[PDB]
Amino acid sequence: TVAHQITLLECVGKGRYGEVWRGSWQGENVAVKIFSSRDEKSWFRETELYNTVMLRHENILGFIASDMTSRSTQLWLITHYHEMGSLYDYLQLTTLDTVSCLRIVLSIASGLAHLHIEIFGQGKPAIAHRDLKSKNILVKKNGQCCIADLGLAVMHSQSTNQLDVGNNPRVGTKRYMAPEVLDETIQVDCFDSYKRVDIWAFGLVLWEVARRMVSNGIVEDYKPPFYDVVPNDPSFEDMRKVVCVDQQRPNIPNRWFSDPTLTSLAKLMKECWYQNPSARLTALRIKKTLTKID
Ligand SMILES: CN1CCN(c2ccc(Nc3nccc(-c4c(-c5cccnc5)nn5c4COCC5)n3)cc2)CC1
Repeated sequence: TVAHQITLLECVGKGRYGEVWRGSWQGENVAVKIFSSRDEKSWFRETELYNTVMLRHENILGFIASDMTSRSTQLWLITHYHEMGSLYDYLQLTTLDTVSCLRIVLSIASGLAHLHIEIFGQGKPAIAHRDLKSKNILVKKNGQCCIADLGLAVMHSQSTNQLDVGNNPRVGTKRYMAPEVLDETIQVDCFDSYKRVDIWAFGLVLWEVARRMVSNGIVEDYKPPFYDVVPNDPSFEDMRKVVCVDQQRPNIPNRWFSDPTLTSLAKLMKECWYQNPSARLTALRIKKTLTKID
């Protein structure tokens, strides 16, 4: 396998996802994610999606191989290596201009609309991600991004009209959970519920990015969504009180209203955050609006 022709060179991150290494695949740099022993289901689900679907797009992390190897058993997922790393890390490294901000959020919208749309082709089922955040989006050398971490993905096919929810005890990152997830009101048998959860998450990511775009000499420091009202590693109950009971949304800095681009992005992210999931914009409507914005 690719794993047997692959040498780990250096650990570029460790956390809740497991570990990510820069590896050498017959000399070529690749990313190797080593799953936690507790997270076999995420490895199995991502491997399943990458191997069984035509999941190949500029704005989705490029799959090379999955592998099992001794070191106990380790489960590896081998992909394209993006030397700039995650959007989370990148937003701490730098501020953005108008072109850079729009290129990042349009590229995320394009990946997410590509996951959400069924293609009959060639083709692919509709896919909801269910754990979108700035830490599982990669920054590419051209300034576009790509979406990673499909281990919670849910699939729908119009031909069979069947929802494939998989079998993974993992739940989303608590900070990014939509209100319907947190108060357990989500309609688990309707595919559209899952897409709407991605739109809430995407809204928070748009907020994270937009804070870092400079306008009229002013920029915000990088903060995660709800930095002001929940602690690090917030509990399910911490989040439930903020989003379901108090019905709070991230604050729009006043300085955005002196910039045409940030004014349009403030409009967009609030229509991602309707408490009523049915009222949120779709990934395709977001893509179209971002293509028009200057
Ligand atoms: C300050 N910095 C900058 C960049 N860093 C860095 C550099 C390169 C990469 N490369 C990379 N390429 C592809 C995927 C991933 C990856 C993946 C990944 C890899 C393989 C399969 N599926 C997901 N998960 N995560 C990441 C990175 O962020 C944490 C979560 N990383 C990373 C960081 C670390 C610290």
